[PDB]
Amino acid sequence: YNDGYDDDNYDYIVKNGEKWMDRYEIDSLIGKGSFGQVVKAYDRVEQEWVAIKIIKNKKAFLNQAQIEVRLLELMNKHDTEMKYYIVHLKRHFMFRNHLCLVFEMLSYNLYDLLRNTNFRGVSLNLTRKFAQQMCTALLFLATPELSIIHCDLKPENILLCNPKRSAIKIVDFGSSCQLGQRIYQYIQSRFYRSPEVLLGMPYDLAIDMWSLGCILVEMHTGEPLFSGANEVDQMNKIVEVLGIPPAHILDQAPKARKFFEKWNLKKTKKREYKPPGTRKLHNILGVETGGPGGRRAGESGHTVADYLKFKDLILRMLDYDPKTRIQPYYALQHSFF
Ligand SMILES: COc1cc(/C=C/C(=O)CC(=O)/C=C/c2ccc(O)c(OC)c2)ccc1O
Repeated sequence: YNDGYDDDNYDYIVKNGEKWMDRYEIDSLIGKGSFGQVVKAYDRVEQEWVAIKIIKNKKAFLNQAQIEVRLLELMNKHDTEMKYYIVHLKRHFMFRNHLCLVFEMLSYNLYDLLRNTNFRGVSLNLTRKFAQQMCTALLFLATPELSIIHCDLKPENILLCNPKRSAIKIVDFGSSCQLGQRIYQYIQSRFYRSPEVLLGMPYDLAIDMWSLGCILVEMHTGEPLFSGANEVDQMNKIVEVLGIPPAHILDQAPKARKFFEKWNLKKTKKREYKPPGTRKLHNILGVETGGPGGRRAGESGHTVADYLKFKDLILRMLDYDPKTRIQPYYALQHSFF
């Protein structure tokens, strides 16, 4: 396959030590996925470590990577500090029938940070810092000339700049798309999938806000707020916390009849899900019990008022209505910040 450089799945065989164009010294394989591979390599010209997204030698993967490159260059064309919360595309080029996207090498993802803790979560102050940076990034994406939906926000796609610092950068704009050029349903990761996407509705930049809500809850608690194994299971675990969705939008839900009957839920058979709205965030966060696991009792920034502000912000971010769901700017003005 491809003179011995590619293989099955159209993936470039990564040989640790190979040099590219007398510039890039391929160190190792740091990641794999549909798109192809990511390699850690050394830019000898700029003398710095970079990540290289090597896209598969299939046509559609190339076209998707080209959409991503155009979105990233469009983000590079807007001069504001907010853009510094997005991973920076350093270069793109074609090498041996593979589109390669050079990126800054960052530290570990937020799921790795959750795993460093014994999935006990991180402090609400670190959650506050992460949330501020994420809302600023989503504000940058909300710029009308951009109007970009990330379409796959998850802890694995939020990386740390330095492992000692609290700065973060969101990565993986492969599934991303502009507000106009939406090209696919089944867009987001299940745990962080917005309701409108589950209901087959025209989605927009609010699905990222939903994902961010679930992500912040998971960051503080250490566990996914909505750990659904399938679509209907995810929707049911959502309703467990947020009740039945506003019919005003279910009267417009193509996939409404997949979860609800005209408006109430569907029988299981089977242990029933917790009645709608009974699983309050209040108890998940532990607003009056010292936080998740009673470990944050008496800690600064972890008072009952701080937990209540966090609960309000999360609920504002988990709004069923995409039009009333909090926008990044007003999310930044929340009392939690
Ligand atoms: C500190 O320890 C580690 C850090 C890393 C860093 C990851 C990246 O730097 C990757 C990166 O920037 C790539 C960003 C990116 C940007 C856009 C994409 O579409 C995409 O697709 C997966 C990836 C990796 C392994 C480690 O052990």
